Amino acid sequence: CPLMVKVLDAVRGSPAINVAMHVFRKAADDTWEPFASGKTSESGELHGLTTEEEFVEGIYKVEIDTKSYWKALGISPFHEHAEVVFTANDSGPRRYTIAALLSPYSYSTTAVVTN
Amino acid sequence: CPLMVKVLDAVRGSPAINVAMHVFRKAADDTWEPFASGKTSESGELHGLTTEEEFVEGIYKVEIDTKSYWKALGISPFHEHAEVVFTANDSGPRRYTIAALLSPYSYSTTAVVTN
Ligand SMILES: CCc1oc2ccccc2c1C(=O)c1cc(Br)c(O)c(Br)c1
Ligand SMILES: CCc1oc2ccccc2c1C(=O)c1cc(Br)c(O)c(Br)c1
Ligand SMILES: [Ca+2]
Repeated sequence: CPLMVKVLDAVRGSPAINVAMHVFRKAADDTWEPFASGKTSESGELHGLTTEEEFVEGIYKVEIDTKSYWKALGISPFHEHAEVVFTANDSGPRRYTIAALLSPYSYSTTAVVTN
Repeated sequence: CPLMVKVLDAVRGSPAINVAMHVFRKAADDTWEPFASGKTSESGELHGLTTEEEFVEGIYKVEIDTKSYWKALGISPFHEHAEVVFTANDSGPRRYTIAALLSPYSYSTTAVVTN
């Protein structure tokens, strides 16, 4: 699992379940092409997005549909979504966890990059 | 001042000075039209991006160039930028402060909306 995404809810103190997201890779045309997608599990985690062979260096964007998450709960959000844009670099072995912590008017994201 | 952006550095405990950012507005054809741009001052704040008449209803994106900020300090950060996308003024004019707190592998954004 070269890339995993985990989403947490700071209002309810729980995993953010059934959160949809799409992952894009930047194309030579400087356009965003779909690469992978899914919805978070009951643990708030989305595994199996890609494979080691498929996850090459480049610029990736994870677009998390936070607005639909807050709407299903009845809570009025600020953001249309949460975009996380980063460069994947293949110098030495690296596995990536992208995490997002969600509030209606705030979000935090961090990367946990391990060998 | 209907839209202000404040950026802080969580490594140094200081305002994030001279941080560039670009604001875009979603056009009718679903493309991002340039709206305004600027750099944070010595207080980490960017004022004067727009006016009440220019800042109409719509979907806006703030793209903060955190990568150039970190690289100028000798740090290789994870993210290409910190983006904030939100609907503005849908229930009438509001004043928006967009704040971002920056670390090399993490950022947070929040919005303070007043009427
Ligand atoms: C931006 C997402 C985020 O917000 C936080 C606030 C306090 C502490 C950790 C985090 C955090 C994480 O990165 C995080 C990452 C992993 Br992996 C976890 O298993 C758990 Br749990 C939390
Ligand atoms: C994501 C930006 C952010 O991160 C935080 C972490 C702890 C406390 C406040 C913040 C915070 C702010 O919103 C913030 C907003 C204003 Br306005 C400020 O003048 C100051 Br200073 C900080
Ligand atoms: Ca790789």
